[PDB]
Parts: sequence; C-alpha cells; structure tokens
Amino acid sequence: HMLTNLVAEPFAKLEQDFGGSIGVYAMDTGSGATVSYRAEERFPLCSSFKGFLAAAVLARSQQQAGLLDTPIRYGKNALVPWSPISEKYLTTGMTVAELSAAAVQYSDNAAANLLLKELGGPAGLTAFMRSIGDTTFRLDRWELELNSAIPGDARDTSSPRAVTESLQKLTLGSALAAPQRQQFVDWLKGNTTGNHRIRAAVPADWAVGDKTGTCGVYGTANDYAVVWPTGRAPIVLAVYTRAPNKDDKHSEAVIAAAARLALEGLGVNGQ
Repeated sequence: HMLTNLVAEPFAKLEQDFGGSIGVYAMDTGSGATVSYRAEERFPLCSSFKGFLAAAVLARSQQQAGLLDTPIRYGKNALVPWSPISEKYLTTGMTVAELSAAAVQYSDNAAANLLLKELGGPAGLTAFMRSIGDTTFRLDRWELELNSAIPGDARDTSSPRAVTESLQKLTLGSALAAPQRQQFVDWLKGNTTGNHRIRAAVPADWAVGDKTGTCGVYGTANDYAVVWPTGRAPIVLAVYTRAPNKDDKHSEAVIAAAARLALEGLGVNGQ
C-alpha cells in the first residue's frame, strides 16, 4: 500500500498514444517499493507462458533425476509455425533441457507443445503455478490456439502483478531448488527475442533475463524480466499490452517506454 506508486508516472498518456491498454507491475526486491498500473487486470500470456513452462519442467526435474537429459524425438506433425530451433533437429531429436531452452530463448512453439505434453497439458502447467501460490494464472489451450487474445476472454491470461510475483518466487525466492533456480535465470538471460522490449530500457552494464510474448492480434504483446542493477537489489517487472481491435498492431517501443517509466517510478537511475 504505502510503498506503491510513491511517484506517479504518465502511463495513461502512453497507453492512449498506443491506442490500447498497458499493464505494469514492478517491484524493488530490496525495499518492496512497487509501481503498479492496471496491474490486476488480465492480459493474454501469448508466448510468455513458456518461461513458466520451463520453470515447471525444472521443478519436475527435482523429483525426476535425468528428466532434463531425456532425448525427445518428434514428427513433422509436431512442427507448428515459429519453431526455429526444433525444425533444425527434426531428424535427430532434442533433449528436454534443449526444448526448454528453445521455448524460453526462441519462443519455439513445437518445443513448448512437447513440454506441455510432458506436464499433462495446460491444466498441468496451471497446477504448477497454483503450487507456488499463483491463483491468477490460467493456461487453457496449446500453441497456436492460445494466441486468440479475444477481448474479455480470460482463457490463457494472467495479470502483470501475478506474473511478477511468480517470476520473483522462481528466480529469486525458494520455489525452485538452488541449481534449478540458477538454470532458470540462465535461460532467461540467454533470451534472444527481447532486445527491443524491457532490455531496451536497461543499461548495457546491468544483467537481465526476460521472456516475451506476442499474440499477433489485438495489439497484444508483453515481456517480463528480472533486472540486476549494479550495487542494489534486483528488480522484477512485467509489462503487458492489448488493444480493442483485432487488427491493432502491438508495439515493442511502447513496452520499452513503459519499462523506463517503471524504473523511474522506483527511483532506479538508469538511461
């Protein structure tokens, strides 16, 4: 309460210029100060669920030794659009760990669906999120159907706040054992799809890991990240967007701009 939005930032003008809605939740893990704008509204996850998917696989690997090393062979029928890594290993297979890295770092859709199957589908990932205390997250469908981003549809959504809270538990808290926690961080740090989103607001000499999402309709796209500014405690944040019309385009620049405002609102000296 008293540490939320100590310093107001012009999020309303930003979303109005964008032509839609922006949801932001950012937490300074040192002081607990927060920046919050539409933070409890639902937004479509799009590919951003794939970070939590990888975390769920890591959690399972704590009880199933050798899970990560398991080789997975798949057929051409598994190769749904935008599977840039798994298409290169169709004739060989990939390990569970490699599928998880591809899902996180390249948003690989075939990899994501293969890992969802390992967990028992969308309900199995939802169950993992419930097990860490997230009552907001819901995954309902598979790739690519989960990208429909229909206004008012709660399927395949979460809130910026719940995304940030869960991300903090998994990357900095105790939801994963220490080796698995660092592996999750390392996968997020190696993401290749986020250079124009939260990372564009983060100075080059700070460490950062992130996971993006882009639905392709309804101006719907997002990013969440852990950021390690030097000399102070890490920041966790989530930035989600949507817009009213199916053919409204998303904007990476708006996500970066919202992240800049969040860091400014937390008093973190950055760019």
